[PDB]
Amino acid sequence: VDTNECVVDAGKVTLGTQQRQEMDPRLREKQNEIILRAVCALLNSGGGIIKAEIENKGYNYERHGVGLDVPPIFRSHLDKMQKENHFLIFVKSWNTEAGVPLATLCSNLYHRERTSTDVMDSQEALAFLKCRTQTPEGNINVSAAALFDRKRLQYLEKLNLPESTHVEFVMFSTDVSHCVKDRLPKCVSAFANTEGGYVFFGVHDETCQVIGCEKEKIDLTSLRASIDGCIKKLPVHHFCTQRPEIKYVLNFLEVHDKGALRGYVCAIKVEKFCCAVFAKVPSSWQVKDNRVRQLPTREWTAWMME
Ligand code: NA
Ligand SMILES: [Zn+2]
Repeated sequence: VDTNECVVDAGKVTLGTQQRQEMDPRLREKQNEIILRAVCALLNSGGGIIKAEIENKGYNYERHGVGLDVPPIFRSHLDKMQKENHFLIFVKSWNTEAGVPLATLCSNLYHRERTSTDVMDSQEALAFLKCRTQTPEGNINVSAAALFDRKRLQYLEKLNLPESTHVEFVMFSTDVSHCVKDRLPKCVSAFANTEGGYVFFGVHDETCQVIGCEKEKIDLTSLRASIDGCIKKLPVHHFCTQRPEIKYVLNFLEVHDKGALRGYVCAIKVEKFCCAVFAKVPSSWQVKDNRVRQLPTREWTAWMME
């Protein structure tokens, strides 16, 4: 995202509700993300102008609409204009809007309530950080503990353990390495930032039935390694002196059917964390040295703490 009085060039974009509906999805998402990062940078850099070349001929803003997906909190800071094949976005300074020091596309601080794991919005993130910085408790879920260390389950058995603040069920995807790399950071962030809990990979959430990953698609010792590497890779911010690593425990449960081993469930208990666990670096941006730049976790947190 090039900078060029702060003018940000977002490149070529397709415009219009219908036109963006029908366009290539990966390109649609890429353009929307370029625009949003440019918006976030300018909100955090005193405002500016985004310019973009409209690539679909015959585009007319008043009849066709825009078709970009923008967080509603950001919309009050934006104006938009079409001038022939060019599109302009007027971005006004964030200016401590909503009591949050800076604009953020995604805090990447997850939390869990009942059966739902969700990312914290900026105000939730701020309240969470303020609580964790000011701090200075029994079994988390014994039914889940009993399930966690079992050696074997029956294919398609329905578990009596329900999902809850402390229990999440997640399906494996076909590429289990991508499954863990994409989903586990959110689960670990959420459990560490909430009350701790257990995630069972290979259990279908809507039915609570044991599925497992086919044994031919799993190498146990390397999956255990990759889970450890995923968790060690998670950004954290401490307000404490001891600064412990995230604590977790992993067990592989065998899934049997018709008297043969068929697959595995991956059970992970994540302890409640002293401070903050991020699924990945917060998605917050600024203009710096004539470039759109993501804030490091430490800088984002420091700005958040005022
Ligand atoms: Na156990
Ligand atoms: Zn800590």
